[PDB]
Amino acid sequence: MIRLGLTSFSEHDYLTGKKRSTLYEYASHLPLVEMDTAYYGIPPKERVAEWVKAVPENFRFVMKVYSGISCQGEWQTYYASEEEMITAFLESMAPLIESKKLFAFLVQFSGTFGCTKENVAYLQKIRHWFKDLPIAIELRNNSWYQPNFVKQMLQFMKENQFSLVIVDEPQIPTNPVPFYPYVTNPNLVLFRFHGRNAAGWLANDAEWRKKRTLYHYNTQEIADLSEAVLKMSQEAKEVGVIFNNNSGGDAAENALQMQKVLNLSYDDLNPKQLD
Amino acid sequence: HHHHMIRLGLTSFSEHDYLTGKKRSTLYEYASHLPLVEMDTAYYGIPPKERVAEWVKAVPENFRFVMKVYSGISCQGEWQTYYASEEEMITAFLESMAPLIESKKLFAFLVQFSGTFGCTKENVAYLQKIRHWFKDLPIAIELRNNSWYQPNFVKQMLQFMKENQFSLVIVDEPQIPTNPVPFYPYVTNPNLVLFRFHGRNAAGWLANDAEWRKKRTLYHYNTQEIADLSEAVLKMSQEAKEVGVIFNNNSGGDAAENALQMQKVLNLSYDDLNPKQLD
Ligand SMILES: [Cl-]
Ligand SMILES: [Cl-]
Repeated sequence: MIRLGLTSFSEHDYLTGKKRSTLYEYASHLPLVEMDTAYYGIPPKERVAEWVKAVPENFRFVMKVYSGISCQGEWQTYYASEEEMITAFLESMAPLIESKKLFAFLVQFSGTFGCTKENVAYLQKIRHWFKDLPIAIELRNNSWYQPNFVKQMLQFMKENQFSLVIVDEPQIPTNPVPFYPYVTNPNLVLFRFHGRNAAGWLANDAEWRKKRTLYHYNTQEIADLSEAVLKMSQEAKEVGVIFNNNSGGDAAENALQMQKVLNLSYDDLNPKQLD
Repeated sequence: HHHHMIRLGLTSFSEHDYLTGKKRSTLYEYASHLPLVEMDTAYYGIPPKERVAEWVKAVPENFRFVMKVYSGISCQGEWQTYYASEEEMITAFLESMAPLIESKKLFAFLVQFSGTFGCTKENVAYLQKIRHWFKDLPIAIELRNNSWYQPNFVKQMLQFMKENQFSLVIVDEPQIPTNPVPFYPYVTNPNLVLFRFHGRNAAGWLANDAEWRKKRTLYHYNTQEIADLSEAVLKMSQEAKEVGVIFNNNSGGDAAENALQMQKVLNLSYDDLNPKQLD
């Protein structure tokens, strides 16, 4: 099975018709979402249970971990230890964990997170922090993908059962990772498309925040990306896909375009109308 | 003849429905009530030169801005994210704030550091690096780690600020059992002072609590507390030319009232913008 999803469930009016949509409404169209809620602050267990209750049996969640864990944030800010930060996170996510609706905890690392002895150790630290949970590592630094590291890194990922996210980001003259279809964990793969707005990037441009995921994958690009998704589904059990190119609002459209190209069905929630 | 002057302000201008009446308030509407405001817009991302100019154009001649610097500069963020060098990140920031600087409506660039930013040789170096970056501009430094305020550092530190013309922010935060900074009313820069009242919600603090995000600035100063804070400001205004005060205790919406409550106590006036009955 191949699950196509989007980041955020409320901001996809193409998918649902309404400007702000509910998770229930969302899960009447796709069987997958990424949620970056916890990234900015670990939510209460009760609200995580609201999400679980709002979706089908077949539905899955890509849950982005707290920035304190992926190192953009600081554990010190609200927690007395790195250990207690994880404890807080896992206690918050228990409802999602126990429900079997977790696709994987996404651990997106900064662009500055490069291939060093420390960082490799930290990746092992994360393995230990998330006992036997599905962890998806998104590297955004081509240093890991250099000829002298690639093969040993991929091996590292396999050993630690890490599902290395397959990333399609704009190939800016910095350190963007390549679109490298490869299954590190056969039990689950994760694609993440951020658009290819290479043109539109300027050095020292603050608006790159908005432009970096402003893209409408054309009919050709979707065909090529689909072929990759399909090729990894041969080598993997679960295969997740998250379209993140939504600065223009194109995410939902491009995802359903791929659904057609991959020819996929649905057993989601259902519609109604009253209030 | 210029007299030393006091300004009471708040963080952001829109959500203060108390002193405006409207749920969302404009900067113009805000600037018909108080002479000062802090804006944290740049902290999350450096805005365009154009929008900064709009702010300047929407306020009186004697209105002042406390402009919180980009997170990449105070180190909560990474300069790498959008810039080719620490240097170009500063160029980008100062080109953006060009209108605000040239208007003479800038009170100070606020540089708030993390709680993890304690007293270190490397940290002191970065402060001097900041001094360089901001040439001859007003810089208010807010430290949030008591390591700087220990007996073996505090005095040496205060001199460091004086010598680098830094206006060390007088902080008033919840005195949690962690590394909170004490209320230390002291003028490091006689040309400008800056208070920042974050509240005193020590009770309500839980270790490993994520909701401390909202609880930490959730407080309503009582008349006794306002009087105590007022006396502090009155003391510093005698030693300083310009004194700023930013009420940041607005998780419950109380900042506005507490600020105006202090205004009555300090007994202050205004000749800023003017209200209107149209929209
Ligand atoms: Cl991103
Ligand atoms: Cl704060």
